[PDB]
Amino acid sequence: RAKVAMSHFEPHEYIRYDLLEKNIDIVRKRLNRPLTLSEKIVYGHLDDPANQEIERGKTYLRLRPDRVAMQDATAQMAMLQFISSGLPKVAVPSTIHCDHLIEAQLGGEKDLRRAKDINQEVYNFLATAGAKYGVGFWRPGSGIIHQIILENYAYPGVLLIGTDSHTPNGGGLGGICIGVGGADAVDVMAGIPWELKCPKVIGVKLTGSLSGWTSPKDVILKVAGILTVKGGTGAIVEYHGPGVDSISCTGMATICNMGAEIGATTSVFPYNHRMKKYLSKTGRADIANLADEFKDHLVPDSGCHYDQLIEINLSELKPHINGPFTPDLAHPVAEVGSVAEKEGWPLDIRVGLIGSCTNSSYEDMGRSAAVAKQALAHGLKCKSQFTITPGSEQIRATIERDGYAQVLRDVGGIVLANACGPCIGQWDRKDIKKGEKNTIVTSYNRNFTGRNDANPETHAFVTSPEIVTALAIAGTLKFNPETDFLTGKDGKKFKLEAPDADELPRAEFDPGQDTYQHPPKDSSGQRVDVSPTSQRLQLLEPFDKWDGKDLEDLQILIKVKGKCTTDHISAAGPWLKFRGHLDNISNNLLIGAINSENRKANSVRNAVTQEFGPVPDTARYYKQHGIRWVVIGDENYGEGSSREHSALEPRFLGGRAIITKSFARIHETNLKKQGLLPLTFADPADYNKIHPVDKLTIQGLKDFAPGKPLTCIIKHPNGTQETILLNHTFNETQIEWFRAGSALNRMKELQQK
Ligand SMILES: O=C([O-])/C=C(/C(=O)[O-])[C@@H](O)C(=O)[O-]
Ligand code: SF4
Repeated sequence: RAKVAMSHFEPHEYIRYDLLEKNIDIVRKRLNRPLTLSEKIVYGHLDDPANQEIERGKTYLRLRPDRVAMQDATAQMAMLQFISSGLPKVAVPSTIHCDHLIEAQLGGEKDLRRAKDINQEVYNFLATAGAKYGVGFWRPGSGIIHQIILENYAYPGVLLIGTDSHTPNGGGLGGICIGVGGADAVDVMAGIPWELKCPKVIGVKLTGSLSGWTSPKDVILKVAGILTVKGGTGAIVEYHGPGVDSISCTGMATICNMGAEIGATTSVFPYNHRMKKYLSKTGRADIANLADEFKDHLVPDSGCHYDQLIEINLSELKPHINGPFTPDLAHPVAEVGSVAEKEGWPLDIRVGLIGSCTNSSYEDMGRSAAVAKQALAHGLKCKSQFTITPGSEQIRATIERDGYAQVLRDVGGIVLANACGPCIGQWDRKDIKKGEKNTIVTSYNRNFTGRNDANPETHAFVTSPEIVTALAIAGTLKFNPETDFLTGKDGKKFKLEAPDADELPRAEFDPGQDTYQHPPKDSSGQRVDVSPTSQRLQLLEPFDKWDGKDLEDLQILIKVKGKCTTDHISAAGPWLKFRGHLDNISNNLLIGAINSENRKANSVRNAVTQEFGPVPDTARYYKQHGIRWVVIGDENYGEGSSREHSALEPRFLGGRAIITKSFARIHETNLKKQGLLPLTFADPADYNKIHPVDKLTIQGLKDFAPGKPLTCIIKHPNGTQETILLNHTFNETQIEWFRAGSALNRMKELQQK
């Protein structure tokens, strides 16, 4: 067909739209109905399009991704599992991105130089393992993973999986990009088919056009308030409508990105002329030309059926700010001042932060600089502290060149290294004490308890970069940029003008410095060394196979009340130092979850000693004494980040099952991958029948089967027993992971030894 390379770094890997077309055509002859765009790309990547059972929300699809992307806080454990597999090389184009371990302290260059000294052990390990197994490596400083992906790797119709829940960002370029745990990435790098539950499709029809202060971020802050953090679970969100051509390509990526906060499997936009423009400006005019020839397959079919349809009129949409402790608590910026006052949220803004993968593009930096230049023209500077993270080295070099970075420095901002930084808590924050109540406003996406600075009393609000800039200048949540006045140096009252800025550089992007390291695919004679006394890296010892018995008289380690994100289960921030060391990072297990017994975080009753203490210590005491334990959870357990450490850590410390009212998708898959049993209440009111003091017997594991419930006997201390039923979503592939002790153990069994 055409021989168009997948990226500038893989000149020999060609885009296979011929394959995609071929598969869409097998499937539509079977289904005889219009297909949505996400159905065309997902079913077009089926391992077996002729025989695959396709029922939305019901069957598990066996798929063949085009490429794998990893960031350095999850790549370490994905590569340690890959090293256990014993396989010699990755089977599909794969990259490692070093963006999560650079701490914000001194700003830009000084922080990067310091992270390279401090994290030498880990960057060495990832570069060496990348060279040995044929994985491309983007060096520290290169940029946040999703911005490097949109700039170099995402294209219309790609199916990309990434070890990061914001991999959906690539939906801004018409690809299906899905976040997974490290063990799922091991499946694809190993060449075995990846399984995904067939998604429902929510359509969001965009009407009108964005005007003034309203930005792409407001579309997804509004959708999150409408759908709530659990409303997109099990579905792909497909944006369509006349309003789409009003949004820039990085704007569409912003909206697809934060679809992660409603639990969606991913989000996508149809191929259109804004995408084409972005592809040509990023040196990929040949891919835009090929996608023009296959365009029918890169837009939805006429009259396709959405399981839910939402319509948003972009012209009536106004600026929003979401939070404080969930991203779906949505307020118009015009009302946040009064709600904060009413609710006791601090009105003074201590720090305004722009960046993260959600809002770090060239256009976001231009729109922020446009607010800031107006303040500067009146002799004002920021009243709040103000930090700026460029998304990639190319964006940093270009905003510097085009003058935006100096405007942002002159109003009072500090430009940080091209890295996650304060978004995953990598921030040496010293202006507040721990436990001090304060408000920060960010252009990030999550605002979970203690995630940005480890202070559970920080009230963080997420909004657009131009509203962060306007609120940082005013210093208070009681300031609406659309209606209120500032007072210049000169004594006159002035109003801020709605920002306007170019979506892309008029001139070409300046690439900045060299940060990609291609694998030698010649040599590969690297020995990967992991020192046996390392505190940051540890080779894995396989988990135990199932003993063949039911699980009787399980102790409850903790019955969790309310919201329990993966940041509650396995905190980030300072714990990122141990992301390649399972035993050391297991010391944070569930320290943020709230215990229903006493309403406290990290304080549970040891059943043997009758002392209340830290959850990790108590799980290790039970493991030491052979007591097998369970966690009981509430709704949407494991919400948030894809980090598989939230499943590896309970397995490592002796946990057996997690029984909840519902699970977020990636965490439920990570639990099944590590040989734990994620089970849900067949009647969610049974959560109230289980007391912290009960012992539980799970029965029926011997004829464990897809669609059959398991029985749970609740043994109350007074002698009363009650039987309840527990549902699971295991298919027979996944039951084999459980019988083997983990999916990795199962994979190694199939190696005929
Ligand atoms: O902890 C991790 O390295 C995983 C992430 C994820 O999958 O989203 C992180 O980027 C985040 O934002 O929590
Ligand atoms: S959400 Fe934050 S921590 Fe996760 S990839 Fe994006 S910028 Fe990094």
